[PDB]
Amino acid sequence: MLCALSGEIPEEPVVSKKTGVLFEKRLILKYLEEHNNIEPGTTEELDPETDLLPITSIPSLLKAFQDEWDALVLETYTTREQLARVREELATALYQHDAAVRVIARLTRERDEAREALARL
Amino acid sequence: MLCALSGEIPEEPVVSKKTGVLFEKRLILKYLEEHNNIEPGTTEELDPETDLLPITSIPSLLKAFQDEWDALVLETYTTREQLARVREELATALYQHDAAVRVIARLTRERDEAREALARL
Repeated sequence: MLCALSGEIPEEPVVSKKTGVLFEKRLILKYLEEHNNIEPGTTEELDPETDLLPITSIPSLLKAFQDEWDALVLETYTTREQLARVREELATALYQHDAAVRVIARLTRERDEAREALARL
Repeated sequence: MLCALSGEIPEEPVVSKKTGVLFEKRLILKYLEEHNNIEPGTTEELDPETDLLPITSIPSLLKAFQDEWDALVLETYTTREQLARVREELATALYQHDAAVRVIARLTRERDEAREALARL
């Protein structure tokens, strides 16, 4: 009974129709605003096609809200940093693979030239 | 002027001493709790070594808090999904590069065998 987007208990839970995954209504709608498709599912989904489901000191409460906000901001930051680093590594690997493809082509051409010269006797 | 962890105007801004980067005090302290070093800097940072710097309607405010939380949660989700996908792509590139290196070795051996066979004639 956890939202697949937030990992929390939804207040207005909705289940997809093309998949069986549960979401918080406002979160999945704000996600479909840009993409209009399920998160892993490649197929797009219409808006009225998510089946709905039914079911301390104030300064300290503000402090708790602020602490959770800080945690979310730091998590976003660290995930973006890891993403940037792995993107750099992927670009380096692609560069090296392009170089390897060129040298493979050169070796194939040289090998075939030598084999054809050998077939000539 | 902007915090490097949150991209927001800090109310208690602190600049690092080992680097020249600005942070919100509570955010950088909560970051140093686990790691105890600056975000790009491998070197660790002491806690009293961050130089400090000197200087509506409630339902709508709760709605704004809710919208900001939704935005942060969707950003975290999308960033983690992109991170996983790029990690998969990097692993695929590494496997493909190992295959390319093996093919380079085999092609070099065949090319040299053919060239040596031609050197005999």
